[PDB]
Amino acid sequence: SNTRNFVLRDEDGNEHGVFTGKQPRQAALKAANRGSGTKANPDIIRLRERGTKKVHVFKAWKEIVDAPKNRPAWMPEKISKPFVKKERIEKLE
Repeated sequence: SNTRNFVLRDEDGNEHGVFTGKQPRQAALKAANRGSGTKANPDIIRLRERGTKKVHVFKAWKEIVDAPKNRPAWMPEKISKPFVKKERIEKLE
């Protein structure tokens, strides 16, 4: 199985995210849809975690963006959905 945990705080601060995502990019667009971006109170920042290799730089809101190299065979971010503005990401392999 493959699951990566990440930590961040929304409400216009960073981005709310404190849990594990099976896919870093594919779950990136899916995650904001529900909890990675409140939209009424979300933000853009490097969602990282120290100690281990965990760093995702993106922005998570609720609006129609473009699938930022999420490679999600289920659904990309090219659609009316949670906005996800990409930025360099680095995580534990």
